[PDB]
Amino acid sequence: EGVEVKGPWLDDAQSLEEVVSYYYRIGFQATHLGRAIEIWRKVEEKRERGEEIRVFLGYTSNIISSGLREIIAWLVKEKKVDVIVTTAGGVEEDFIKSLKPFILGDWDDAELRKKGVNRIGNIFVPNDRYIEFEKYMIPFFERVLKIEEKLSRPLTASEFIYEMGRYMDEKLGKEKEKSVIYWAYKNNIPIFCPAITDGSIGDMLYFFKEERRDSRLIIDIANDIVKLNNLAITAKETASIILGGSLPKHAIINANLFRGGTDYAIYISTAVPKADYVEVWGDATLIFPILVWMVMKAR
Amino acid sequence: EGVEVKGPWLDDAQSLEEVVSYYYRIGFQATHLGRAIEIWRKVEEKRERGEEIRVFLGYTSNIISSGLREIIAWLVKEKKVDVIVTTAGGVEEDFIKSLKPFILGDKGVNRIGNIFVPNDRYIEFEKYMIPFFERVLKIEEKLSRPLTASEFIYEMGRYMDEKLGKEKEKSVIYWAYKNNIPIFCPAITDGSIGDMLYFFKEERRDSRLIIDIANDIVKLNNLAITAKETASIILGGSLPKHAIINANLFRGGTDYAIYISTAVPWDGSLSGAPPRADYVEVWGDATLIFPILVWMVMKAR
Amino acid sequence: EGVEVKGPWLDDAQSLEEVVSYYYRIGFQATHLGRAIEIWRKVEEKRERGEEIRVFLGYTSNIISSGLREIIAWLVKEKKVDVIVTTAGGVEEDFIKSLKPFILGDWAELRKKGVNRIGNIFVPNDRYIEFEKYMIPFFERVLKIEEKLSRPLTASEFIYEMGRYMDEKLGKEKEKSVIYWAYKNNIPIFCPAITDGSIGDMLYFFKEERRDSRLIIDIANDIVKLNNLAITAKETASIILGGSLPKHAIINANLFRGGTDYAIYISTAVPWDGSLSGAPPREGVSWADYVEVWGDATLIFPILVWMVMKAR
Amino acid sequence: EGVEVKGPWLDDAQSLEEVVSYYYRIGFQATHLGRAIEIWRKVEEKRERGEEIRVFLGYTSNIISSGLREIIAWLVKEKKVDVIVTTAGGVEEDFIKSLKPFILGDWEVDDAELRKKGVNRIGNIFVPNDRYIEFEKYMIPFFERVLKIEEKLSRPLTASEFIYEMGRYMDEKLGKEKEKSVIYWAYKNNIPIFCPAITDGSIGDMLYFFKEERRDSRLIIDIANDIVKLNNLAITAKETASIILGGSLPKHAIINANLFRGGTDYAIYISTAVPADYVEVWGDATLIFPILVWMVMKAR
Ligand SMILES: NC(=O)c1ccc[n+]([C@@H]2O[C@H](COP(=O)([O-])OP(=O)(O)OC[C@H]3O[C@@H](n4cnc5c(N)ncnc54)[C@H](O)[C@@H]3O)[C@@H](O)[C@H]2O)c1
Ligand SMILES: NC(=O)c1ccc[n+]([C@@H]2O[C@H](COP(=O)([O-])OP(=O)(O)OC[C@H]3O[C@@H](n4cnc5c(N)ncnc54)[C@H](O)[C@@H]3O)[C@@H](O)[C@H]2O)c1
Repeated sequence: EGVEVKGPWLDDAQSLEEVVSYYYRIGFQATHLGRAIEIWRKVEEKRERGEEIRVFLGYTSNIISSGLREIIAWLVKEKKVDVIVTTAGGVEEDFIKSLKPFILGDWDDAELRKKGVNRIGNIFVPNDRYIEFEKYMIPFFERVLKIEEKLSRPLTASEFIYEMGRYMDEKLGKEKEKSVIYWAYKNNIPIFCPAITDGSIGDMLYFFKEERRDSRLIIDIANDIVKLNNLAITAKETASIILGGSLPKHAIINANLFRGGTDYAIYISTAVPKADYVEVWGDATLIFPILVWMVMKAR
Repeated sequence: EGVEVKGPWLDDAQSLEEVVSYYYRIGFQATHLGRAIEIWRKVEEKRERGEEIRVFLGYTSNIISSGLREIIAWLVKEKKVDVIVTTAGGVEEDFIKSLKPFILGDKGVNRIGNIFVPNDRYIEFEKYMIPFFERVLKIEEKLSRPLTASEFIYEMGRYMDEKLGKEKEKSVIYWAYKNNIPIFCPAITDGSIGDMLYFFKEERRDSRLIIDIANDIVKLNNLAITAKETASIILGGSLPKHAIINANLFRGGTDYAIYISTAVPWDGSLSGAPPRADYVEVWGDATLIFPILVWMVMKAR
Repeated sequence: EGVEVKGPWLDDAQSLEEVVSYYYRIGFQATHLGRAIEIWRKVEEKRERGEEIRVFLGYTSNIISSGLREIIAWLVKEKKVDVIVTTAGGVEEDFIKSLKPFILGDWAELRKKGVNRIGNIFVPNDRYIEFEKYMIPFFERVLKIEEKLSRPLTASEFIYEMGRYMDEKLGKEKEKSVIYWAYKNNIPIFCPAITDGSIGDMLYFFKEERRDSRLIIDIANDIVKLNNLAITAKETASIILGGSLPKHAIINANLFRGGTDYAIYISTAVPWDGSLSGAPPREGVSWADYVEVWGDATLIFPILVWMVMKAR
Repeated sequence: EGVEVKGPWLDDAQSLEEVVSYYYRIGFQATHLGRAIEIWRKVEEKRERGEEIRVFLGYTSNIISSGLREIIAWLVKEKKVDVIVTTAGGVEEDFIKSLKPFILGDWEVDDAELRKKGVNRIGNIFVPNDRYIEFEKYMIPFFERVLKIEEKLSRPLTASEFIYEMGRYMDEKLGKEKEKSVIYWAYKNNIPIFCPAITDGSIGDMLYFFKEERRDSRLIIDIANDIVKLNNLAITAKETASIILGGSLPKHAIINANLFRGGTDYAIYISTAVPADYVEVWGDATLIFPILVWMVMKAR
């Protein structure tokens, strides 16, 4: 006799946490979210007992476009993860949100182009967000170039993003305290982004280089692979928490290839594709807040 | 809308419900679940002031295969919905679960995703269905007319009441019979009930046990027409989503709609058709979405 | 070793059929379509040599809404399938298309204009008004037949009589109709929820205006009918477009014989097991002629049918 | 009120091409594929009559894993596209396939047995381990050549120059099999291949061993100067067309490069991700793309 499939009886359940504790028994994806909760509960309890599991967190730009950005930022502030891989949008949107917020719209594209509003699903980014971002990135580019001139070597993408967090601390106010990039800098959590020029930052850098005839500002990706892979190899155990697919999933999986794979994995994805590995199929905005709370906060 | 996109800061949030209270301003599907909570809350307060809103609840068999069955039954027990349309699996698996439970999976075992239904579940179901068929035929001879599918399912709850003990009180069919909530299922013979009916008819050379579907369209369509307002809560696609939407065309459309499904429209399908500030679709597995939605509507404050 | 993954070289490929003959070694869903072509070619050749394989064809309403309607009708005309299971829309829209065509639109004020939208397909309201002029006399014939026999028709008998009605009342248009050719060629069409659509809508009006409770459509006796068709066959094959009731009914019927002997499933629904998984078309079977092709049938099915039936 | 929804009648239709010529009026995704055929025929016919339309081709690694690799290579050989954006897998699997083919993973093998045998599984496609050993045989000397070029120029190569040099290297060291390679024909036809995350894959894995064992930090792959090259190719064009298979970095990069000019002038997207010179065909590109290319480029 195996585990009985049963949902919560709502006359007896006393909290939403209690409802969610039944998810491992509900079946389908609820069962997967239930398994994810208690895979991460091990890793977190094991970490708090001084056991070394290096936690790799990967996400695509939609994660940062959404309100999950604040949950990611908290995870980094509280040192719940050790290594981040994301996309160009995952970096720049975290910075931009520290300047002006994104706005909830509705999933009239011709009107949006006329009004200069960038739409991400049902989330709107007005044009002045990118102008404000340029005001900060152009001086950041000059600083990166001077650092490279002083070092006589290019910065890697992760060093670039590390320097971004240092730059955020110097130039921004209280808004930086909900920033992933800021807390990664403060807690020395590297952020890898092998395609950091594929977005607004790259567009900024295009104008900087076109205006100033610069070819000396270099972003290297060859030396980050050593840094990322070594972080997986030198760990006694690794865990993978990957939201979405694309470059971050592939990079984290590929990095853990060398040590024979990650030792624990939680995948959350809408892309149709032991007890220590699970994928939850669904939108991370629905799933991730419940997962984090049940692992980090639930009593 | 125009609200700033923002997630909860977990240094401040006190409970999971407060976390979920941010969903409307999180973006993507979280925003859709946030709007679904607002919609059903609005309908549920209006019902509690005595405002007539006829709630049509539709779901496919996978909902009943999952632990959501207990949540559906509670919603039926507490009269949160007025009309049910489901599929054959949605009916017969609710009965079967009141005899033996489904087993969580990764020898004659029926697998539904990661859910196991061992063969003795259906063997036990037949021990109840064969006498029930005899009762249905005896009813139809007494009435000199066939039972419609909803009448057949109502009679199935009465039979559950007489023949079963405690475990019927987690059952959707039982509570629908107890509360006189009609369950429509115009393809009731599509699964296990059909299989044993097949055995029943071969065994007794019977062609007199008739299940009519022509008269339930009057019953279901009139339930949509006669109400002042209707609300449509639909899990999945297929026959139930189509029947509830089709029934509500006779009144010009439902007044509130919450659809939860994993299907998409680009195959052109009903299951993927969109819900048309009182209409919303949440894309995802209902076993993840529905318990959050019901709790925040029926028990959050 | 094994089959080398390889696409056609377009300096050498002479025809689209030659391009498609590479699909089995292209990988992903293209490999599955290649396997589906091989499976149905096998079934069709065995049938043409006199071996008995009862072919079950299932499809959802969308198949008939789309231009696949003409391809299904040709399959039924040529008796490439023996049994059909569909939904209410799959029946009624085939009849309607014999009266007035569906119109190509785009994927929302159509409601005041009285235009029903199915994806990027438009059905103007006069299609249903015209359909009603035919259904009301048909309902009256159905009632007379049921009074004559003192028994109700099943859905399959109802649909068979619909085809006889089309033969009597229509001209050349019926020659593109699934319902006409199924009646004409003695191919049963099962539809266990035939009231869930426009037929049921007009039956509601017919029942309301006449205060009728006597027009009965039975579903309990077709399951004997449908299940015996699967049991008595020496072999069966299941070609199923989409999900819902038709997929479940054909698989459920074939449970009684230990599962179908050949299966080709085409659906946009992502099975739990995987889009590339073996298991999806292997369900309900108890024993390598099983394949699922993931995608829109309007893309896949015309290629499959041509390569199986017409490519030389 | 418009076009009548109608499929082909198989008593009349004489060819598969004739069957596919009904796709525009079949509805759903068939209609989108018919529209994609019309759009690309328009682009191609304009190009054949001298009109400047810069064609950006984007695809993810699954495209090159599959048999579509031969079709992409033909498009590049015949100069049907002007700019390529792909991923690391899209680059390195094209090179590997010129060494040893990929194998159809037709049977059911559990991944534990696959890993014992050293077989990498990509969907239903198998890459046996000796493919990567043979790849390393060629990539280590290529790394050494790249470093010498960098020392010679006193500057790093960008990713697109790296891939261009990969094509030159293929032409020097490989035989007839290179004639079915995207990288080779892009080099011969001076078609740039952009890949802003070229180290996230097998090339990156071998560079790791190269750098780790040689304590090298001098071999650089720059991406800052490629965004200039790519964006200029879109801004300097009179008109642009985008043909994008799948999502990920290539789709984002091509859309981003066309942002400055108000977007591409024609777009054909083919993807499985759930979202009149612009169309998306929802489905597997291995099903759709061979039909689209034949009907655009060869159906007469
Ligand atoms: N036009 C209409 O959709 C229409 C009209 C009248 C009646 N109805 C009624 O709607 C009810 C429910 O719809 P249904 O059962 O016909 O199917 P459905 O619309 O519920 O679709 C079921 C599944 O079929 C698959 N599918 C749909 N289109 C596909 C395609 N082009 N290619 C591949 N797979 C595809 C998908 O997995 C989908 O989830 C039925 O009772 C039917 O009679 C529908
Ligand atoms: N569970 C079983 O194995 C079983 C048993 C007996 C009978 N049946 C019969 O199976 C037939 C066909 O199945 P059906 O009509 O119940 O549904 P279906 O298989 O037609 O599913 C239709 C749609 O439901 C949606 N869906 C499925 N699971 C979902 C989930 N967890 N959350 C959200 N959306 C979800 C999908 O988008 C899908 O396209 C019915 O006639 C039923 O009686 C099923």
